Amino acid sequence: MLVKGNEILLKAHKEGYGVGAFNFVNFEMLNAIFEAGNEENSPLFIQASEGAIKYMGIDMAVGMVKIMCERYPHIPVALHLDHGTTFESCEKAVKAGFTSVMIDASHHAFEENLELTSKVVKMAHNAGVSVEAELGRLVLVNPKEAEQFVKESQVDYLAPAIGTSQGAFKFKGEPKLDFERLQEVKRLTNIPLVLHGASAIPDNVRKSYLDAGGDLKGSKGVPFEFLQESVKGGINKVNTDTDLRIAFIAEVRKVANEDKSQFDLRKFFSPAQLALKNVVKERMKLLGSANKI
Amino acid sequence: MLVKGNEILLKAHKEGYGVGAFNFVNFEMLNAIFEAGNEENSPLFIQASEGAIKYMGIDMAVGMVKIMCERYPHIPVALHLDHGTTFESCEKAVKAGFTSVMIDASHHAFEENLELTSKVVKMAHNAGVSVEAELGRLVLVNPKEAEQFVKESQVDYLAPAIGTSQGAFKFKGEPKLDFERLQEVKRLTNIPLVLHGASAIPDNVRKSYLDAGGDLKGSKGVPFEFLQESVKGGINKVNTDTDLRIAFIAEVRKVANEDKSQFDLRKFFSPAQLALKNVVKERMKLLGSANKI
Ligand SMILES: O=C(COP(=O)(O)O)[C@@H](O)[C@H](O)[C@H](O)COP(=O)(O)O
Ligand SMILES: O=C(COP(=O)(O)O)[C@@H](O)[C@H](O)[C@H](O)COP(=O)(O)O
Ligand code: NA
Ligand code: NA
Ligand SMILES: [Zn+2]
Ligand SMILES: [Zn+2]
Ligand SMILES: [Zn+2]
Ligand SMILES: [Zn+2]
Repeated sequence: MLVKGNEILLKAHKEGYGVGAFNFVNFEMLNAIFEAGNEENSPLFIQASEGAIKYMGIDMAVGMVKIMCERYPHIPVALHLDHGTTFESCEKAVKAGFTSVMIDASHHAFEENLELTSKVVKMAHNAGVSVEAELGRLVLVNPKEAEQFVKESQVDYLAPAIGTSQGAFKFKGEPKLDFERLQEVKRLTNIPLVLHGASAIPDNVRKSYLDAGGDLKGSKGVPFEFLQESVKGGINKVNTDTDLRIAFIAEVRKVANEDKSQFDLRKFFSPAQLALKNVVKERMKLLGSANKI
Repeated sequence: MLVKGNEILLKAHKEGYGVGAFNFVNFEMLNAIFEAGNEENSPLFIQASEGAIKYMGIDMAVGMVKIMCERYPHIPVALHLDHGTTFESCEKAVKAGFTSVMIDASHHAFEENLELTSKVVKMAHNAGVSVEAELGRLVLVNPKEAEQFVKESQVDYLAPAIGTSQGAFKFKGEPKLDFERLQEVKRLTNIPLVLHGASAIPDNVRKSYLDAGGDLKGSKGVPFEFLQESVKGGINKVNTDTDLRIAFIAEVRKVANEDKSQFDLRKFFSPAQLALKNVVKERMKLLGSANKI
């Protein structure tokens, strides 16, 4: 069922596994994510960015997820506002029915980040909603700051900057993350931690995309082994979007290329859903949330 | 708000205009249709085929429409099962919350078509749901059969075969419809009538599809002038799907062609929604449902 984000992530925290947090922008993405969770017996974090909310309308974002939760009532599901940029945005999400909200104030100095995060936490906790915040920038997280930040804000989960970035072009050269910083943050905070920019761009997905005429010039994601290492270090929420988009659009491009007469939307989007679903299923197995319901 | 189909079509029948009945398979199609109705101040028939229902799930088909109706509460909307093939399918749609259902038994002889239609009508009317049926095959409709069929079945609206067919390839030669049969059916039945296979393939939609590399070899739709003549002859519900698909997919193909690095779904589907919306807006103006709220 639809539950507070902490319900899912406190379990992952105590049992030492990662829960993928999968972005969606429409029905096809959401359906494929849910079918993956059903097939792998995995809890689900479903997340929508501010741009996704603008595209769908917040009423449709929440409404579609509630329909899907009722279709699969045995699956723990949290609905999460990804990268909220203002208090008002987080408050709108709480009022619409999100069960987790993130406030990204990491571009501010410690004191202002803490102040704004604490304001969001007070509002969200009063409504029974869990909160994510972010600390560090690509300087990276100061683990002693993270300790005090969590103690004072009462935030439920923290995204500490350890070297990732969003999108398909994460590393100019070889992938590298600061796992020692991660472990120190985990030791001092003892809460669930969040990894942003965690797409892997797997080889099969990249190939599917390029074969269909797409270009991913110099793309590089987080290797599978780094994702496993981050879970071993205490990451419990693993934000994943780019991998889903590439796998989905590769199949759309393929249909467009191979039948110029095809205009049935379902003939484009059924194979796209399948490819997205498979990415999610594999990721749930990799992160350790499979068979955890 | 969401209303019985007959509420919308009795008005169209009395006032002599046509209401487009627009198919959808996902959120993007549905959103564009509703924005068109909002912008043209037009009532909406929103329809889902059995295949569309399988693709979305009936819970999502109804649920998304209910969200959209709440977003635009001033627009009269009927939610219609298009081309139900069995009593049980129509019954499932009634139970899920559809406000209009169609049973297509036109491939049976008169007596069996009438029997099955009557069974659907009894079930749907008991639940406050309107019913569409079909008579004739591309032998065309016998107006005297239509008279008896409507009287005995109590069906709310009838689709009489006058020469259309579904899809992009409607006429091997010149477009021809039997407007005399139409007028006789209307005179004898005095109920709202339905035109199936009513896409026009407008020149600008065809051009966009071809400019993006698509193939529509041999395609031919119902001319705008024939749609207007049909309305003058008593057509009140105008089933439209192909035009929407072509306009939408033309823009998807265009985005794929012009940026091989693009994999944000919203960048494909925002222009696709706009093109679909514009087809619907123009069609609402052509059929006379604009400014009828
Ligand atoms: O960390 C993220 C995903 O990382 P990724 O790019 O998949 O490695 C998400 O939380 C992003 O913030 C989200 O994908 C941004 O979405 P939009 O703002 O483009 O909708
Ligand atoms: O008459 C119709 C549309 O006509 P069109 O092809 O747009 O001229 C609809 O009622 C069709 O029955 C519907 O488009 C079929 O949809 P699917 O069965 O392919 O979903
Ligand atoms: Na987030
Ligand atoms: Na119909
Ligand atoms: Zn950030
Ligand atoms: Zn971030
Ligand atoms: Zn038919
Ligand atoms: Zn038909």
